[PDB]
Amino acid sequence: LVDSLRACVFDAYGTLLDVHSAVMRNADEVGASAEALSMLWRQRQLEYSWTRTLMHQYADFWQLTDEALTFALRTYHLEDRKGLKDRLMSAYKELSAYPDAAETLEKLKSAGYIVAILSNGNDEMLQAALKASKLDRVLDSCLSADDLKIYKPDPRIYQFACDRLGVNPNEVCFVSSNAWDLGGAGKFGFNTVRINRQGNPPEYEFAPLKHQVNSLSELWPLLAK
Amino acid sequence: LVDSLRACVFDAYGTLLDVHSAVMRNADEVGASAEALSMLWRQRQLEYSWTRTLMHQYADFWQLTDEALTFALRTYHLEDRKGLKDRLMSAYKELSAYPDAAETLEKLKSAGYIVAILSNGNDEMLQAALKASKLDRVLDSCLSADDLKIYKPDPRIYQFACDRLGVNPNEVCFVSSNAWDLGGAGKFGFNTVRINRQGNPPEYEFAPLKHQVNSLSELWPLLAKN
Ligand SMILES: [Cl-]
Ligand SMILES: [Cl-]
Repeated sequence: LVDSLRACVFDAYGTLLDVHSAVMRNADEVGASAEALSMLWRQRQLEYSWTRTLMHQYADFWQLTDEALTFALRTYHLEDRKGLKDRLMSAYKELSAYPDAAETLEKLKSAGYIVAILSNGNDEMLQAALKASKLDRVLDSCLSADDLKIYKPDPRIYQFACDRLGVNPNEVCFVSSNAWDLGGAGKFGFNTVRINRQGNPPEYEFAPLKHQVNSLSELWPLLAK
Repeated sequence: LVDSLRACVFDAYGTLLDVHSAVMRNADEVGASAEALSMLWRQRQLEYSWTRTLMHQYADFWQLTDEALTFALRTYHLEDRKGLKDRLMSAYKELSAYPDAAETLEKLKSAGYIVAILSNGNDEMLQAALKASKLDRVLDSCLSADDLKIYKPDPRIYQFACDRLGVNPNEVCFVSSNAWDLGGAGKFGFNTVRINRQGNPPEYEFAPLKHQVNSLSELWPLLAKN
């Protein structure tokens, strides 16, 4: 209503964790298609999450990441799909965190916010990435779409966060770099803040943002209690 | 695929209609980003259709096409987005048919099949494209997502086709170039045939295809009746 925020709920893949880094770290082994491969990998991973939910054929996020990567490597006819695939999936398992993630989650946790992740990622892949990047120690809760077998932006995933954290939608500040996820969270009723790193155009305008910043570290002035 | 089939149900955008022609015909006006622009427009159009159904914020396919193009034009920071938008939307309204589309639908209609389209596209945009390409005369029925306000691959849209056409799922041969649409249709229970023109890798393998061909013309030996 007037002084309401109790919880900062973060997206993982694209917001706290850098999805470009799995291919970036291996770009020389991939060759000059690396950027195109990386974009195709990401678009199919997300496509599969959406279409499989619509058609009621769920599989977990690691499996979709794998299928999307296989499809992308095949599309680009790469040499040594197999060794390349192993390296790229290992890099994905421990996806690099954005440089300001750890510090800004610490700062929010110290201001006394419930600090949580809400992610499409299943526990195994998510916990592996959060452990490697040290983000797991600065979280109250990490909530997985794999508990529901239903992906974002179905409202039941945002409802899961509310129910687990014991908060109402208007007591949540929902932070994401993914416009579709901000669209679903905003429609659902979270207060949404976009991390817009590259000044990408607006989308999903029927669910306006509360705020937009260009880095995680700009969340702290904004959310300082 | 044994013929106790009563209906051939076709995807429109990507299968009968060439989604690439809207930018290709205006590539000089767009400049060197034309292909990357074309790919983003298409990807976001489809993204919008999936995510809006998942979050219960339907809008029609023309609106999504417009929003996706506006987004793609801004992403590429294009000069004269206003003029380009008008040109590209007009081109989309009358997308080119693939070369074998009209003739193959006529052969199928001659063999006594119900020949129908089942499309995400709303009637206004789809009818314009169908008329411009003379595909109108080779069709029994044109079914739209806009009737139910629910996009593919949600099973209710495939069920809508069964309902309107008076057929069971297993009496349908469902034809598409879009792997997600074949996945949805196949899981629903239609007999699925992929048009894979460029030999793209397989996807959605939990819903196997009945057949794959590289051209709509190849549907003729697959479906011709005694
Ligand atoms: Cl970025
Ligand atoms: Cl093609």
